[PDB]
Amino acid sequence: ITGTSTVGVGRGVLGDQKNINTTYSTYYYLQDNTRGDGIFTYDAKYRTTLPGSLWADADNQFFASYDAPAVDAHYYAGVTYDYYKNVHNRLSYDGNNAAIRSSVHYSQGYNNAFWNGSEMVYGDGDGQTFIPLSGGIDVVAHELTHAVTDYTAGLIYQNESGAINEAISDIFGTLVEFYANKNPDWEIGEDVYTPGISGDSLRSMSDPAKYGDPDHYSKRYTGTQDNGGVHINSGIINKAAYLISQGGTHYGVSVVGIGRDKLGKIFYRALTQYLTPTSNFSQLRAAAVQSATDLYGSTSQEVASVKQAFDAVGVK
Ligand SMILES: O=C(O)CC(=O)N[C@@H](CS)Cc1ccccc1
Ligand SMILES: [Ca+2]
Ligand SMILES: [Ca+2]
Ligand SMILES: [Ca+2]
Ligand SMILES: [Ca+2]
Ligand SMILES: [Zn+2]
Repeated sequence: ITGTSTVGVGRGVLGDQKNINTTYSTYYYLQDNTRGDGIFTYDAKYRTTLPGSLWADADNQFFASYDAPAVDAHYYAGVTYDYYKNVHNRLSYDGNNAAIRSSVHYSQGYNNAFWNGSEMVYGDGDGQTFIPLSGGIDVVAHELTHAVTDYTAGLIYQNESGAINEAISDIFGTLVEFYANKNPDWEIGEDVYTPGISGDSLRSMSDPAKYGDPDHYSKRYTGTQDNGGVHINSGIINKAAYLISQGGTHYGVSVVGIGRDKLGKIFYRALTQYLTPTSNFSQLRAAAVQSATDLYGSTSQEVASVKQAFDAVGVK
């Protein structure tokens, strides 16, 4: 779309009012020219054919219920682009300002969201298990981070490396939730999961076990479903990351917390410089240790909390 950059206003999935970056050319489109090669949001119109139509609105006001999910996918991808740029000096997912695209209203009552190797896709949920998935900033950033991983370490989506891939996405979506200061926590998908039940979430980083996920390597899932438990075993790494940041005693192993920022800096560095497609949990530990050493010194407290955290979850 070639046209004039402007700013529209809308209401998100959660009923919150926000300004969004649009483009004007007869209609107002969901195309933000202010970030890299642009952020583009599409209408999949309850179908599965992608991407669908670039989103067009006649008056630059996005207050209809059908508008909600596009408003949030659009604004949240903006915030995520900004977090990567500002905090890690990464320009978009490929580091070269690749255009970011998302499709909303994908299929009918689709209870998921995913990065497909080329764009982000969000279901509207069935209204009970989930509300439209783009209404959660941790979900949006989890997605975008899979793009980041794809262009860097390239972690294969199965077994150990796949759980690492899932963990990285969970870690960075929570760091983005904190960055935006959007009621942050160490829970995943809380904003959009089971609209009728308060207080739950899909996964927990603080206590993976609360939902049945392992919090220790000895409790790892060895099976076959979920690509070998990519969404299951990610709980062992999530808990490790939560401890480095926040600290605590887990299974009798004490970890002093080094905080969020440092957590993000060590993870980012591990991801972009030391992890490979086939990296396992033990290699992630070596990666994290080496990053923290690069950054803070071998004898640092930082290096100390990273070894403790992994020893707490039985990795190493
Ligand atoms: O695929 C799954 O089992 C759920 C899942 O984690 N899906 C991911 C896509 S890998 C999207 C998501 C993330 C956070 C919260 C909700 C939805
Ligand atoms: Ca309108
Ligand atoms: Ca939250
Ligand atoms: Ca959260
Ligand atoms: Ca809920
Ligand atoms: Zn994922």
